[PDB]
Amino acid sequence: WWRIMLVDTQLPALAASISALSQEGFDIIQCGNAIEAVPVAVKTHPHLIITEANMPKISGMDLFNSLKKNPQTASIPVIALSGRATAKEEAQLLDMGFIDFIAKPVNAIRLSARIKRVLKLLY
Repeated sequence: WWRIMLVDTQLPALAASISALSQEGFDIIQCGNAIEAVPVAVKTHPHLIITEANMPKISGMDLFNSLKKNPQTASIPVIALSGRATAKEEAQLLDMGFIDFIAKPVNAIRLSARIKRVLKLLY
């Protein structure tokens, strides 16, 4: 029973990947922006969080920092998904504490394995 929260401003584009994960046994909690993501994370306690890195208004880094402010969510691992994925962006997010970084477009096989590796390591 693995709860996985996914935060992205264009969830429809990930519909394909998300469907494949459900089949994998992941319980996907979908959020369209950082505003709803924080309160939802605090009450649903996902085992892992996947967030788009560059979101308007509130970014993935902003979400990461907000999650660190609540003891309930401060230790939940966070994976960044980015449509830019410059070497500098990847390094900055990893240096910040993101548990992993995945460049879009998202590949369900790659995403699934990345999620599992982190879950195996932390749980």
